[PDB]
Amino acid sequence: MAPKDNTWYTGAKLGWSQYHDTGLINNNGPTHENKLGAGAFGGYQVNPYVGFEMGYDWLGRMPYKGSVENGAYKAQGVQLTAKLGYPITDDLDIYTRLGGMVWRADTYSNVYGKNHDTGVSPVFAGGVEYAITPEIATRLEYQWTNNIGDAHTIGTRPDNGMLSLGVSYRFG
Ligand SMILES: CCCCCCCCOCCOCCOCCOCCO
Repeated sequence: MAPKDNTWYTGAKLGWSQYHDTGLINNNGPTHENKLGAGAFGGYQVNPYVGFEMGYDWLGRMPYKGSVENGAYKAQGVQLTAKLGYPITDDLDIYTRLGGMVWRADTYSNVYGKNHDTGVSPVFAGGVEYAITPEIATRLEYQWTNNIGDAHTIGTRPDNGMLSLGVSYRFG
């Protein structure tokens, strides 16, 4: 049950990412990592199979071990994607999103202070959308970015996936 033919929708999501990066010195510094965040998205449906959406997401590193040492991590990004779906039932859609994202990571260190980073990256998602009612739908989605990137020195990697639950309102 995708949104009706030339209509708009909006929504919000809560996300979790199990590690969107990772650090190290021989010698270990943190123990493992968790990021939690949220995001908002809006889109336009063209027909039952295709829509286009815009979203903004934010992720924050969650505080959890000591052993001296580390600090704050925040990521944010605006994305523009084409959403391709197929109706499995009258209520359940399966879809993928493909497009691009402009992001920014802001770090912090006690030694080094504040640092930032910027990027442009392809984004991909696979998910399920369930129409509770004709105006309210929930989504279960896994989003990933594959990373290649221009820079430094020479590129290697690790951005990882984000899992999320969302709700959206359809202005039919
Ligand atoms: C993958 C890149 C994103 C490309 C998608 C952009 C899609 C843009 O078009 C969306 C449709 O928006 C058009 C509506 O405006 C019509 C208003 O009413 C007309 C006067 O009565």
